[PDB]
Parts: sequence; C-alpha cells; structure tokens
Amino acid sequence: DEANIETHGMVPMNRLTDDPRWLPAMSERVTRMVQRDRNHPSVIIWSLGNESGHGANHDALYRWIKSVDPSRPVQYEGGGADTTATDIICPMYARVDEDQPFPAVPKWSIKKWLSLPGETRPLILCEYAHAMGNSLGGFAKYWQAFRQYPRLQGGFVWDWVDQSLIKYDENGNPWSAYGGDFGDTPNDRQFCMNGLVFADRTPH
Amino acid sequence: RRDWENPGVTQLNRLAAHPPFASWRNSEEARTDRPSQQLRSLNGEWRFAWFPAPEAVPESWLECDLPEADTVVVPSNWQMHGYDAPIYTNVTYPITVNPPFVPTENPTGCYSLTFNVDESWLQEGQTRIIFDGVNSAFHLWCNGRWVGYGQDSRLPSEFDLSAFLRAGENRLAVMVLRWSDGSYLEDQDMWRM
Amino acid sequence: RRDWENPGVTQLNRLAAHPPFASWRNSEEARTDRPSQQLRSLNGEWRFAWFPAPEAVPESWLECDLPEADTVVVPSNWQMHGYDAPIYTNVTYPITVNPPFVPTENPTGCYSLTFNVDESWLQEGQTRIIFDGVNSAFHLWCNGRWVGYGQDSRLPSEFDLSAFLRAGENRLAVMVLRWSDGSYLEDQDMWRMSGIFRDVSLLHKPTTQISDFHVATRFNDDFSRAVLEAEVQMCGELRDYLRVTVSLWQGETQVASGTAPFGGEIIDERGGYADRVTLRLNVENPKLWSAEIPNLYRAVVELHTADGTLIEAEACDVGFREVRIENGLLLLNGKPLLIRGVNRHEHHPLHGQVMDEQTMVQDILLMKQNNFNAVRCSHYPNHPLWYTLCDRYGLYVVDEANIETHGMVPMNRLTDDPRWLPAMSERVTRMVQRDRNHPSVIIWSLGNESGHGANHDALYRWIKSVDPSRPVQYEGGGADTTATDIICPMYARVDEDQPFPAVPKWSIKKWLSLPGETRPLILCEYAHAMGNSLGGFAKYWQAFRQYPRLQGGFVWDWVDQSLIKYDENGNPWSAYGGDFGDTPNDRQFCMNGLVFADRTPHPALTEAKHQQQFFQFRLSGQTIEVTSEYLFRHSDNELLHWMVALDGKPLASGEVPLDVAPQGKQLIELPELPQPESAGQLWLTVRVVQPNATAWSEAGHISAWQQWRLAENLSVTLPAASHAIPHLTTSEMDFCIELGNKRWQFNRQSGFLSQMWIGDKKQLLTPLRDQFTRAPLDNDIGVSEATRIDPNAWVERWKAAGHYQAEAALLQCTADTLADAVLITTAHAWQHQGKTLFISRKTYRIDGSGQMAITVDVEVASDTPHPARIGLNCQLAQVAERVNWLGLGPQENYPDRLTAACFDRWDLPLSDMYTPYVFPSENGLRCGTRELNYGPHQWRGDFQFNISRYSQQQLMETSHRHLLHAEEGTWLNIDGFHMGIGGDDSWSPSVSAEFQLSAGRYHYQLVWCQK
Ligand SMILES: O=C1O[C@H](CO)[C@H](O)[C@H](O)[C@H]1O
Ligand SMILES: O=C1O[C@H](CO)[C@H](O)[C@H](O)[C@H]1O
Ligand SMILES: [Mg+2]
Ligand SMILES: [Mg+2]
Ligand SMILES: [Mg+2]
Ligand SMILES: [Mg+2]
Ligand SMILES: [Mg+2]
Ligand SMILES: [Mg+2]
Ligand code: NA
Ligand code: NA
Ligand code: NA
Ligand code: NA
Ligand code: NA
Ligand code: NA
Repeated sequence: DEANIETHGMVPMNRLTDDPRWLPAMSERVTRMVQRDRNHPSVIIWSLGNESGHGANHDALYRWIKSVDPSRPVQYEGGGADTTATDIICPMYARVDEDQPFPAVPKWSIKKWLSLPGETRPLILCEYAHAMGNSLGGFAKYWQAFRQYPRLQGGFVWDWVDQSLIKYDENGNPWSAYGGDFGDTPNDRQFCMNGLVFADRTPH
Repeated sequence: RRDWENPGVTQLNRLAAHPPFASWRNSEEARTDRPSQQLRSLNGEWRFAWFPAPEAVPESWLECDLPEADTVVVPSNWQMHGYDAPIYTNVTYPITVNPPFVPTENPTGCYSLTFNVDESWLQEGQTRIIFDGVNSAFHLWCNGRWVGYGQDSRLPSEFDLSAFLRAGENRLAVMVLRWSDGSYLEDQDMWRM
Repeated sequence: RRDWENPGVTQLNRLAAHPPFASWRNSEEARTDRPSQQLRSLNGEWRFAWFPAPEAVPESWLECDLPEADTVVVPSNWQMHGYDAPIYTNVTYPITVNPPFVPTENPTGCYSLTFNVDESWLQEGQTRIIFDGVNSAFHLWCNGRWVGYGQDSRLPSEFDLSAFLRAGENRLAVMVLRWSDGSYLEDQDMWRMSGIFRDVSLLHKPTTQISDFHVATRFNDDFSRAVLEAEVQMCGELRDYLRVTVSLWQGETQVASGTAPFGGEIIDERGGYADRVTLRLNVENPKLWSAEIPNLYRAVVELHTADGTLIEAEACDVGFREVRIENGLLLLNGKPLLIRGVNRHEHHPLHGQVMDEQTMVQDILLMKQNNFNAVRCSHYPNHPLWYTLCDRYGLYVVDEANIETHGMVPMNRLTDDPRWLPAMSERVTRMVQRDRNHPSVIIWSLGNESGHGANHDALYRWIKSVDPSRPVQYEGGGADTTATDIICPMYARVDEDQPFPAVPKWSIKKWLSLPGETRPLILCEYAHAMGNSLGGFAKYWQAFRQYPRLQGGFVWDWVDQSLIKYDENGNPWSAYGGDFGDTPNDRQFCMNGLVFADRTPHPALTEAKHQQQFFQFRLSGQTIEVTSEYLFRHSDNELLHWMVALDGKPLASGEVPLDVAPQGKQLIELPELPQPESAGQLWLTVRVVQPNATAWSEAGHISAWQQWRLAENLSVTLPAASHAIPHLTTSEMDFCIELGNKRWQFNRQSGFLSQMWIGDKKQLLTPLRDQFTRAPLDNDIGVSEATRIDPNAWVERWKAAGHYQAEAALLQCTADTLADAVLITTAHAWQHQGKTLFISRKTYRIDGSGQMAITVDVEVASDTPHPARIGLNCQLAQVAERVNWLGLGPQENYPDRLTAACFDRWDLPLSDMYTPYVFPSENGLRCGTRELNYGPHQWRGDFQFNISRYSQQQLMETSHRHLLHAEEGTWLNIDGFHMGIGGDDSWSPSVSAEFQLSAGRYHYQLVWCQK
C-alpha cells in the first residue's frame, strides 16, 4: 500500500521532500493512508510513495509508521533504493548481472547489491521487466536469480495494464489512443502503455 | 483565500481518517458483512457544469442548479465525458513548475445533487458525507452554506453535515479544482484527469 | 476565518526560517560583527490598545491610530503595563481544555507603528519585517493592507513587505491574540503573558541573496585536523557568474578560504541543487571550543560575482567542537562531559518575559562564577542574543522546542495525534533552522511534559537526519523512550526508586544498568530549589563523579518567577501566583530558583557552587592532593591558598601556585605547622583563587574550597573554683536563684525558666521552652498545585499528629542546693488528644561562676511522625546589632545542605541571619555551632541555631515576606537536632532517612553565660 506522493518532475527530485514546509502535506498522505488501511491483512508492506528523491520528510515518515504500526515493514525506493528510509532494498530496473553505476543513485546488479559491505537487507524490486510493447526479454534471468539467492525475494513487474484510452473514428469505430491523441501537449506518447495486458484485459 | 495554492492548507473542517465503517445497528448484519441502513450511496446522476477557472463560477450556483448544467454519472472523471482533455505526461509536470501556485486557467467542475434524509437522521446522530476520491482538491457547500475543503486525490475526505441538514430537499454543491498545490505531490507517470 | 482556532493553520505568508542574517554589504563589517545598515531596529515607542476579543476591534484601526490608544514601549508584555493580569498556573491550562478552541473573550492587543523607510530600500531588493516573539498568535497589516499571520510565541516570524511599503512614512497594524490553538502547545509552568515581547526589526536583502547557510566542523582522530564545511543556498537570479566565498578568521588573521560557483553535487536521478554550493576548508590544529575555553573563529560568507562584486555578506562565530555519544558516554572533543547545569526561564521581575542584554549578561556571569557550565532553555527557544552570549562566554546549551502539553489527559493526547504533527513539526524544524550554527548548542530537545507520542519519534528522526552533529533528547513518556539519545529524567533520586506505573523514576544509578540499557544519563531537571531547599545536593554530585555514565544534570531552576507589585505607599514587593487576581493559580510554585528575581542569591547557590567545583582535594598528613576536573585547560589562572586556624584563631597560612593538567593531579606538601598545646580543634582550609580577572570573573575570585579537621586537643583544664555560691529562694510559684548581679527565675507551675536578670535588666520576653516544630518550608508542604493537598506530606503528618498544637504537661520540677551550685530538675510531657508525643527531661545547673549548664534528654514516641527539630526557644529582650558565632557559616546551612559552609569564627549583622525567602518559612539556621554570642549572652555546646526578629509562629502564619513585622526583642531557636530540608522534589516527602530525627532518644547540652 503506497502513499499518494510523487514529485518526479522536481529538480533535483527531493526538492520538496527534503523541505520541512512540505512535511505537513506529505505527512497526511502517509498517516491517513495508514489510518484507513491498517486492519487489512492483505497489506504486508507500507510504501512512502514514488520517485520523490530522498528527503528528511521521508525519514520522519518512515519513523512515524514504524512507531505506530510495527507489524509491517516500510519501503521506499527513492534516492538510491537502499536509503535509511527503507527496510527493503527495493530498486526499480536494476539488472540481474549488469551494474548501471549512475552517480549518486547507482543501480547495481541485484546479486551484487545484496552483498555490498555492511548490507544485510532483503531485496525486492519495486519495479522490473518493463513490459512496454514487444517486451519481457530476459524475464527468465530474473527468476533464475530469485530462486538461487535467498535474499533475492522477487519483484513487481511494470506493469499490469496498458493505459490506453478509447477514441472513435468518423464512423464510430473505437480505437486505442495514447498521449497526444487528445490534443494534449506536451505529452509522452505511447509511454503510458507498458502492460502485460491490453486495456480491455486481453493478454499480450 | 486560494486555499488551493497553499501547501499549508490541505483541508478545512475535514473529519479524522479511520478504517471502513458502516455504523451497523445489528450485530449479526455486521458479522455477515451485509448492508447497513446507516450507510447510503449517493452514486448516480448528478448535475455538472464546467468552467475555465474558479473565478468563473457564478455565486448563484450555490443556491440553485444552473440551467446550463448537464446531468452526468458520478463517479466519473470529467475528461471522460469530453468536457476537457486528459493529458498524458510522464516526468514533466502538466503545469508550470512554480510551487505552490497553479495556473489561473484552472478547469473547474461544478457538481451538485439534490437529496434528502430519513427523518430519524434529522432527529439525532451524526450524518457525514464521504468522498472516496476527488481529484485534485475541492470546496463543499450544503443548502448554500459552506462546509469545508479537501486535498489528496486518492484518500477519502469526510465532512460532518449534521448541522446543515434540513427537512425535505437538500442541495450539495461541490467545487472541484483540476489543479492545486496537491498536484505538486501527484506527478505519477499516468493520464492527468 | 478564525485561524487562531485551527492547528492546521500556524502561519500565512510567513517566510522560511534561517540563521541570523544582517545582509552586510561590506565584508569587513560582517567580519567584525559591526552593525549593518541593512538591518534596522523597529523597537521603541509604539501605540497600543487593548480589546477583550478580536471582534471588538474597529475597522478604522487598520487605517488609522485610535485616539484612545496609548504609547507604550515595545517589546513588552502587555500584562506588565497593567492592561490585564498575568496568570500563574502550573499544569492546568489557563483556558478551558477543548482543542482546538479558545474562549470567546480573548484579550487582543492592538499594536501599531508609523515609521519611515528610505526610498533606497524600495528602489531595489527586498524589505522584510521580523517579529522575534509575539505571544500567542497574530495578524499583520501594512499601510491598511493584510500581510500575514503567525503562531509559536518563541521564534521569529518574518514577512516580505516589499510590495506594501512606500517612500517615507509607513504604518504597521499588529493584532495580537492572547489565546490561540498555539496555546495548547504552550503549557509551560510559568506566568501566562502576551504581546510583542521580543525585538522587531526591518531587514533589507538583495534580490539575489544568501537564503540559508549551515556550518559544520569534522575532525580527525586526535583533533589535530578539521574540515570546516559550509553549505550555502541562494534565492533569486541564478547565473553562471555567481560565486560564494567563505573565509575563516582567527582574530584579524584569515586562516582559510574557499571560493566556488553554485551547483551542488548530483544527488538523484534529476540532478543536484543548482542553487546550492558546499565549500570545504581545511584547518590544521584548530583551537577547539568548549565551555572551559570558548575559542571561536569567524566565518564570513560572501555572495558575489566572479569578477569581484560583493552582492551581500552573512557571517557567524564558529566554535570547532564535536559532540558525540560513544560507548554510552556523551563526549565533547573526545572527552566525557560532566554537566554542571541549570534550567533557565527568560524572566524579569519588572519586564516580565522581555529579555535584555544586561540581564542575560548578568545571569551568565553569576552562572559561571558559581561553577555552572551548562544551561537548558526551559522550555522554548530563547531570545537570539542568548546563544551569541553562550557562544562567546562559554556555556553548553540544550536548545528546546516550544512544545509543552502538560495539562492534557493523558499527557500525550495531542503529541500522539497526527493532526497535531504539522503544528509540532514547525516548532522543532524552525528552531533547528535558526540555531544550528551556534557552537554553544550541543543537544536538541523536543519540548517538555508532552507525554511520548508518535509525533515525537518522527521529529526525533527528522533532526537526526538534517543535523547529525548533536544528540537529541526528550524526557516525556518515561525519560528513556525511543525518542531520546540520553536518559534524561526529572527528579529521579540518587538511590531511592519511585516506581510509578508506566513512567517510573528509578534511582539514577540503577537506571543506567537496566537490562539492555546503554545510554548516558543526564537529568533534565533535579534538585528542585524552591525556597529553603537543595537538601541532598551533595548526594547527587558524589554519584555523578563516581559513575562515568552519570554525566550530570540541570538544576530546577535559576531564578524565581516573582513579579514586582507596589503597596499603598508605592513600595515594591515580590508577588507570586494569585497576586494579580489571577485564578485559578498555583501560588508560590512559580518561585523555584537559586537566585531571587533581582538576581540576589539564595543561600542554596553557594552549595551548588561548592559541589560543582572543578578541583577536588584529598589530604594525607602533610600532603594535599589537588585533582583537576577540567577536560581541556591547564590551571593557568589559579593559586591555592591555605590557612590553619585553632578554633578560628589563625595560626599559619600560605599560597602555592597551582599547575595541574586537565584531569591531572598535583601534590602539595604543607610546611611544619603549629603544635599549640592550647585546647581546641585545628582546621585546615584551602581555597583556589584566580589571580587574574577574566571575561566572567574578577581578580581574586574564589572558585573552589575545602576544609579538613587536623589535630584536636581536647580540654582537660579544670576551671578555677569560685569565690561564690548561688542562693536559692523558694515560694509556691517560683524557684529563684541569685548570684551577684545575676538572677534566674524558674516557674513552678510551668516548669520553665521564665526570667533572668543581668544586673537589674530583664533578659527574656518569653520563657525558655522546648520546641519540636518549624514553620514548614515549601518542601515540608509539598504542593505543586495549589483545599487539596497531600496527607503524606510532612506538614500534614505533623499537623495531624498534633505537633503544632501539643501542650506541655509538667511532670516534675525540683530545686536542690549543691556544694557550689543550685540545681533545678524538670520533666514535661507533650500530648495530643490523649497521646504523649514527646517527653523532655532537663537539669539546669547554676554555679558560683554565674554559668548555667542546661542538660536536655528527650523521648519521642516511635509511632509519631519524626519531628522537625528537637530544641529550645525563647524571645530575648535584647536587640543586638551583631551575631558572632564559632561554627559553620557564614550563610544559612542545614543538615542536608551544609557542605559548602566552613567552620570558623563568623560575625555578621543581625539581619544577615534571616533569609528573606518570598514565601516565609523556617530559615537562617547555622549548624555545627560551638559558641554563640549575642548582646551580653554567650551559649556553648554543639548545636544548630537561628536568630531573628520573627517568631516561627509568625513565619508560619504569613504568606509573603513583605508582610512580616519585626517583633519586640529577638527570637532565638537553639537546637540540639534539626531535620533535613529535602528538595529532590518539592511535591512529595523528600528528606532522606538519614536526615530524619528517628533515634527515639535525643541528648543535648548547652551552657548559658554572660559576657
Ligand atoms: O520509474 C518508473 O517507471 C515506469 C516507466 O514506465 C513508470 O513511470 C513508473 O511509474 C515509475 O516509477
Ligand atoms: O517537571 C517540572 O518541574 C518544574 C517544577 O517547578 C517545572 O514545572 C518544570 O517546568 C517541569 O518540567
Ligand atoms: Mg492547499
Ligand atoms: Mg515517475
Ligand atoms: Mg491556528
Ligand atoms: Mg576578499
Ligand atoms: Mg538605484
Ligand atoms: Mg509542566
Ligand atoms: Na530468493
Ligand atoms: Na510509463
Ligand atoms: Na560521571
Ligand atoms: Na514551578
Ligand atoms: Na596556576
Ligand atoms: Na509562611
């Protein structure tokens, strides 16, 4: 269960999340979620949000949750996926054997990430195997690693369904539309379609 | 105030968050998960009118249904009704980056509903309204009188209507803003509706 | 709306918090800390009008001054000018508890000011106004236009007036609310006042400016190398030509410097802070900061173009020091501290909560002169100058968020509520943003008496995250919760456990070793100094020195919160709770200091000075071992003075230079001393004297002392036979004895010495009789909340057992004629409702020398509560100018509070033998007395005494010191034994057992004679 906080377009990404003036607004998105959902057994892990860099408000909120509801781990990928604000190393798109050593927020090979000096947490990818169009190449590589490495405990594919929208042609025949198709601009075209299933639920 | 341009005001008069409730008055029904007569759905047909900005909303909308509004299903996203376009942006915010402000041209959906309640609710008890999801922020009025305001498009916003209810017909007016300071925290890679 | 009843709204249009700015436009002035033309004071005469609720304020006010307004000085607390009453309440909120609402009648202070602004300020840049402290909430308008709103009485609120001002004359209108939702977080135990009580200033900054800056210092392992890191952020016009230069100076010498363009390192996938830059300066062998030697450097932060144009400059004093807890110890610069602390409120008997430089300086001098090295900001951020002063003079400070919700039930009702998280967070976050660069602040505190809520854990974490250089502490919820890096209890005792449910106060020694516990322990409050108190102080200090993890504590507290009132005659007098019509109130509970409100010391101050000494001594024959407790400095301004005296008669003395390294020792061999064969006890006294004056002390200041008994020669000398023998005359009603010009009359019905004559003059106004009670001290009374009431308190136990009303029953009175004397023997029983509480048996032996030897043996029922004292009392007819005694002194001292007193021959004016505690009680006792001289009398034995013009009955029945009246003659209380005074807390019995008179049988002897 993930809080409704995403500040991706900021520069740098934690611009708001590291600022105390935004703590109150972020805080409600995290605490009201816990207050509402805490008795559901299916919820096993709380998430602080998505792509918001890593700011001190995150550390504050991680701690709030840990004190109020000790029954579930808290995770958060921002800022490097292994920050002080996450109980799980939860990268997005880290590769199996290949490192992607970006400055500040590298994406190590998942097998390698586990054994970095002093690291002991479980690793579960918050997002992996980007299913955009003809994709899923290399999927088996992940599964084989998950099986061999105890601490490699799986991940969440990105994503379940294409966000395509229906539009109608001259004749009233429906068609699958994407970014820009509504005159919307700027837009990111087909980037909203990344599912394992078409919008009507027919499988890819 | 332009409460929608102030990250320090994320709600006004909103009640506290809590797990799903039904106010069952019979233990066995609560046990079986059956319906509660104390919990009613207002989903269905509502009156709706679109405006280019909150400054364009006529004050009379508070007191009476606008002749130009249309009748639409709620819940709904307005773009799906063709009132305006849904926008598909990944990273780049759909509005100029200048926290906490938003554009002056800020599409506004005016929703309204005429309803009434069981006599016993006029009698005693607390009658609240629950909006499971309003995107991105909104002001609420009942029988022309202001009730409160709420942000966070993905959690319920509840207000106590007890003191506003009246006998016979009652009118809700909900002014929803497409953009608000809450949008700054709602940059997910998806259609912006 | 009513923003003042909505915790979700704590400000409107308020600017971000930041460290002290002045916007200098010349670097040398910034370096020198000279005044800045860009920072003006708006303090001074303002116009003011009081209203009973915000709704009574007329609209016109916004536009123009109200004819009936008054001109008053700002900053000020309006209660101090008489507009309404300050209220004195401890725990119970001054308003009805119903968050977040406040009463509809809510005193509103309308303040206004017409002032000028130079055209130049408006031609360019930004002009902001800064309100350092407004209690409790406020709206602000400029030239009739609404600017913004602010909450939190203890931190600055700043607003941009750039668009609101005009050349020349301008007018502010400030509407201040006494009560707001902010009041729910401002329940500290102090007077409840209101107004613009801190400075108001106007600051000009350039459009492209330094919007914040943080200074850090990290060290190598032995502190021989440091790296100063300063992160600077700007607002405005971001351009490639901009640069920041940070230069560090030691005196007029620049020791390091760095220049860089803006653009910090990459921090995430979206890049870095292009509006930030971090400069790193290497400093070799830095001079370190500590309370012992407050070495400072000056960091100057210039914002400029690369080609050389200074945009503006900000600056700060920098103290190189590291604070860390390791292996269970709080270390400063790698050495373990021993906190000699005190809690200090910002209180002035005339100005209320307004602080001024002189007062602060005065407090700091007195603190250091009395061996304090630390202060806790109970319970809110202080006036900004306080920090500058602590940085410069050298005191460790605990900076505390202005959050206290004591009156809630349970105490964490609000701190555990997420709806209150935003309001609490601003209190913590803006405090840290303003005060993070001050070296004096070594620990952050989350507030006080607010229970332990999840909001505390979140905020603890926030700070740990933005500022890893200082520990975070918080006592609420049991003192050792997950929200504190230090076990910081309030009033935990040294050896005695107080196992309250959920939040027990364990003995401090035991607390440290509870299973799994490893943190250091520093009391955030201890040794409650209310009235005649500080009993047991030494017990604490002994433990702190013996247990490494017991690293001290902050006494509660520095200064009594008494306010000045004026009588019909216009004479000033000290007032406390309820003295302004305020009610409910907690009476004198607001007075708990080591000093009176005008800074005159209470006697307990001297006990704290001694126990907090920085030199300890041991004696072994002819050798004195001095040990230094300083961690960083050598004893470079100190000499040891030693003196040996025989019962006060000086025999030999000398001085020897002290040269002891920090934590080191020095042995000092004393010369061959007297061997007088003449009777008496030899006493060695040594004092540490500072020969040179300092920033905080004068030449000759004494910083430490200690005494030891050397040899004693008991007297075996038989006094000569008298050429005389007293005669006895008896009648049914009296026994009268005569000897020369002397006579004593013993009443056969009462059984006491009823009159004595020397020559022809009567000596007594009241007979000499036993006394087993004292006018109860604040600690005997025990109250922390003014009807109620504790049956377990001392005072109630004695009252109920009948001690104050027991009547002497005569059991025997006989007279016998001796060879060279007359002897009177008496026995009396004190009873209460059929119960015999005490039995007093005595003998009075009058000899041909004119001496009267009185022997007394008392029995105390084992089942009655231990009595306050076992002694005699009488009202002497004579009123003498001076008191001369051979015993402990010179200041008042009690059994559990006499370590500081020294045995010598003392001589003081009568009035010095009375302590004017605001709330009167037994006072002025001096213990360990062997001879007492007053007027023509002399008393010898081994007793404790007090002497003054006020009877115990009077002290007991009067509530304020100004209402006392000297009685005729002099009251003298001479005790064989006197109970401890207590003080571990002032709201439960606190006198240690060893200081309780529980022996059952007591024996004392005195000789009364003339001189
Ligand atoms: O990093 C991400 O990758 C996905 C790309 O399709 C999508 O934007 C997810 O919301 C985001 O977390
Ligand atoms: O516990 C406490 O005791 C002191 C008693 O005077 C005073 O009330 C302090 O504010 C409080 O923290
Ligand atoms: Mg808002
Ligand atoms: Mg994204
Ligand atoms: Mg408020
Ligand atoms: Mg220069
Ligand atoms: Mg010009
Ligand atoms: Mg309190
Ligand atoms: Na695995
Ligand atoms: Na996508
Ligand atoms: Na110690
Ligand atoms: Na007090
Ligand atoms: Na010396
Ligand atoms: Na009294």
